[PDB]
Amino acid sequence: ALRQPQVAELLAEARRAFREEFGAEPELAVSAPGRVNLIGEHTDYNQGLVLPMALELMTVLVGSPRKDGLVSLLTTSEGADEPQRLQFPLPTAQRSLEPGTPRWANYVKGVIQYYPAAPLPGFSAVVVSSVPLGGGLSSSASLEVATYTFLQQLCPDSGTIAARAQVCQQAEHSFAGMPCGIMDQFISLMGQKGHALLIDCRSLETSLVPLSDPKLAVLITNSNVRHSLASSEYPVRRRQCEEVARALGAASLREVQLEELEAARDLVSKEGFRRARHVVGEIRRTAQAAAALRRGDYRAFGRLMVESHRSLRDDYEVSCPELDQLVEAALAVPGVYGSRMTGGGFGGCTVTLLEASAAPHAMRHIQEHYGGTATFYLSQAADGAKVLCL
Ligand SMILES: O=C1CCCC2=C1C1(CCCCC1)N=C(Nc1nc3ccccc3o1)N2
Ligand SMILES: CS(=O)(=O)c1nccn1Cc1cscn1
Ligand SMILES: OC[C@H]1O[C@@H](O)[C@H](O)[C@@H](O)[C@H]1O
Repeated sequence: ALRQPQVAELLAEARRAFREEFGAEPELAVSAPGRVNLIGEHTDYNQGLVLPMALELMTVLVGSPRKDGLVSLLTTSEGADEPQRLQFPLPTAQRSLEPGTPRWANYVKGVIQYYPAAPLPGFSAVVVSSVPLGGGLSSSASLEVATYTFLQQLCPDSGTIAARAQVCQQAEHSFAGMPCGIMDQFISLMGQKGHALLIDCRSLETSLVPLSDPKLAVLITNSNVRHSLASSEYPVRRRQCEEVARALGAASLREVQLEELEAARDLVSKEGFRRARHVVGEIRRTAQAAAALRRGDYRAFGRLMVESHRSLRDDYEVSCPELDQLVEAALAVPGVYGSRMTGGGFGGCTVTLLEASAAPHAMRHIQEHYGGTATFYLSQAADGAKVLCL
């Protein structure tokens, strides 16, 4: 399992790079984590239920206010596209920022563009990250939330945490061209160490669910693949879900149950019906999973994870031979409660819930039974966005 750097080490890397780059020590430091979704896939934009936890993998951003209305950025992240630096002036009423190259700067630009408070000053900042870029653990959401958290120090907003997630979400939409739901940004903002986070994506109610057992661990396996469908088929699923809700007279698939869906089978397409069945079933399973998690019922939680994956594979069709093979290998290992693809699909990571003692045995077997090269993360539930004054 990859070492996973602590905050103090990333902070120190960011600090040193900043000092060398701008000639002075930075004044502020913030962090925001990536995520793994335990269960509740492709429900968040359907106003469903999700149960993610924040990872120890995080994006760290150190910086200082400037007096010239200029923004100057540097990243050291492996995988970031060239150039590693970018400067631009703050947006104004007559001229707004715009997505372009380098791509990693669009996330930062986006948050700045839709930041709700004023006056925002210019600033200098160094970005570092332990979240694998585009690997399926929401590196971008961590970048957006870290950026938002940073801007709060420069110019405190005065709204809810949901308003913040939605700003970060808007950046992902408008500047990264990924019309994501609210989950990634919300868990990045609101995670707590030792807890998973049940999010009702209709009411925006959230609930901290304990998940801290020495005999229990969460194994994240990176397939290290990412089919182009991960980007292009995502928005298609949102339209297909919308089109099914429209035909049933429902505001969203949250208002629809399997039986109501059964009765209206001749009212939607075969493919649409399969899409809606996953969602409806997944929303149910996430409520069951949350309950199972509370009373410490790990075996039931695991089984519910396996149903989630089968549903994602057969009805919503957002899996791939890589993820499937990773899941099958995982379920063959003694001590494994459950396994499923996590995140958007078509590559990325799987999440596996197992007895802590089985993690070494599960890593060897999964790797040997995998045709590509898997990467492994053994993660505990971590905190959300934080701030440290330097
Ligand atoms: O092009 C892909 C498309 C799929 C999603 C993925 C993007 C890129 C774009 C530029 C690098 C490659 C991946 N990375 C973001 N996330 C991200 N998080 C970061 C944290 C700190 C610094 C830079 C960061 O980039 N997500
Ligand atoms: C990695 S990214 O998604 O931020 C990006 N890289 C080049 C451009 N864009 C954003 C673009 C894509 S579609 C509409 N906005
Ligand atoms: O469960 C599917 C999830 O896929 C992620 O890639 C996306 O960013 C989230 O908003 C959520 O829709």
